[PDB]
Amino acid sequence: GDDRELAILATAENLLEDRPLADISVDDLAKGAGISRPTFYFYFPSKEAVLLTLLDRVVNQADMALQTLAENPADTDRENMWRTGINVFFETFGSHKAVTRAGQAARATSVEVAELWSTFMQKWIAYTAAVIDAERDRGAAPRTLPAHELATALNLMNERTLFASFAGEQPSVPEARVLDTLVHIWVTSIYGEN
Amino acid sequence: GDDRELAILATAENLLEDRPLADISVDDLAKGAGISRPTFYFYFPSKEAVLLTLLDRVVNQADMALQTLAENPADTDRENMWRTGINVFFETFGSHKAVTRAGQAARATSVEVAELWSTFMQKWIAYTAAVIDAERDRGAAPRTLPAHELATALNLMNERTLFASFAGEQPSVPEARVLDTLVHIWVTSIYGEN
Ligand SMILES: Fc1ccc(-c2nnc(-c3ccccc3)[nH]2)cc1
Ligand SMILES: Fc1ccc(-c2nnc(-c3ccccc3)[nH]2)cc1
Repeated sequence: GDDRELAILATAENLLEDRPLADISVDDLAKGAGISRPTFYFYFPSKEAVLLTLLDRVVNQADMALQTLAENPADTDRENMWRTGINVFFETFGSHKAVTRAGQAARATSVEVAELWSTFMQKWIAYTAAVIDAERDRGAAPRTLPAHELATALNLMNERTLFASFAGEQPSVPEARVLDTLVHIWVTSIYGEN
Repeated sequence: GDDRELAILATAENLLEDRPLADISVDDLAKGAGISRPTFYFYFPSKEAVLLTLLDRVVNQADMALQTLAENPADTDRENMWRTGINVFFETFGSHKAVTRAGQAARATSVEVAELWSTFMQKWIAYTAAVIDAERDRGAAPRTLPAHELATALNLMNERTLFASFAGEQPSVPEARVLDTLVHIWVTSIYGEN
């Protein structure tokens, strides 16, 4: 039943590892899932819809992992607290590089993909700001920039910097250095008086 | 003579204000520059080449403005020093929003545009790191992250955050708040012991 849909998804993720969505065909996806072309069209209207579904899965996985941290606080210093959160996104997206690449590209051409990315970014920024606010409220973080504005910039930084690193863009921070790089910038900017 | 090339450029920049490159035609550009379609093809092989030229102009303008600061140090505190540099990019790209938008999009489809952006980013990151290094050398900045890695993340942050703001993306920092936002993050991360 659904194992056909899952097979399509798995085929798409696999094929995106070695070439872009544009060089992958509905036939390739059907062939890989062991189904005919019209059978494919029963499960998805377009290969673009397959990518959207893949991206939605990756985004919700990151989001659910963050929810679990949010409910299950690690007993440890503030630097470690931020590192563990940023790590959700490093591990989640980092474990799904092809979907991440492809989904980034699709923001330009798909309003669904753009809106999906926008929705979750608002969620993550809002949660970031709520934590900064918690920290300010307990006297651990100084009342410097508007928390929501600082949160936005830090989240956008992580988006661009993680994705450049995963892709090995020139320039990019080495993948093995990017977590520490981001954590330093978050901690200094959140706790820094100057 | 060249005023025909300049006219083409000016027409392209104008038309990009209200629609994307894809919805602008060689005819539109020729019409706007007051020349025929084949005359256009004497000055540029493609409308894509026109955009590349426009982007190259904007990028070199930012770069030359930074060179001038680099040679002409403002007498003022370290926070102001970083603010004045970041401002080169806020004013330059901010004064050319359409070219900035369009050129960002063209990185996906043009290896020339991608390589142009890559080249200048390496330059700006290298200059950032050289300044951080200067600051460390004089005992003003602590020896924390590798300077080149910190520089990369801060430059990528500015790329993504400025461009989201100029475009009014959801989410984005308000354009009237983005300079202060970026300067805070640069200063705290560069000078912060913790
Ligand atoms: F409480 C937290 C901690 C980290 C983060 C975070 N770390 N990285 C990101 C991010 C957001 C979008 C794309 C990639 C990474 N977001 C959000 C909330
Ligand atoms: F010494 C400095 C100071 C600021 C900067 C800088 N500020 N903003 C950027 C940037 C880089 C790429 C795209 C947009 C902004 N770069 C570079 C070197």
